[PDB]
Amino acid sequence: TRDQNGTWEMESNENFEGYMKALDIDFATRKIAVRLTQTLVIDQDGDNFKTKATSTFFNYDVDFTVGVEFDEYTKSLDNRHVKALVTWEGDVLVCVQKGEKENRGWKKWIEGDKLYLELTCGDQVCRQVFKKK
Repeated sequence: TRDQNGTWEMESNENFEGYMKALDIDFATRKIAVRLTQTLVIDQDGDNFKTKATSTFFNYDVDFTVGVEFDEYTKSLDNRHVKALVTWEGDVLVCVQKGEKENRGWKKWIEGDKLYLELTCGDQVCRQVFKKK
């Protein structure tokens, strides 16, 4: 399904450190972030997404429209300019963030009862699994 609506609670988080290191997130932020449970809130209506990722100490907002390129200033992460585009490849939602970092973006998809989020940067891949609240 393409329906990714809901409140999603983190089950697993594999190689978050490697992904964050590839982004040049500072040491101290990485050490805290890797231990925290994330909650993802996704409001999806047609092509319009409003999403939030939240933890005890960090929060990451991003809204986008599928198929509409948008500039991003990742000021809370690694503080870079990227040109972002989110599109569907089958039932996989694919974000490419064009900029300095190669292979930067993510892929989100539903498999049974779970939401998968694959974060990429450089040679690093982080795989997160969420289940609905």
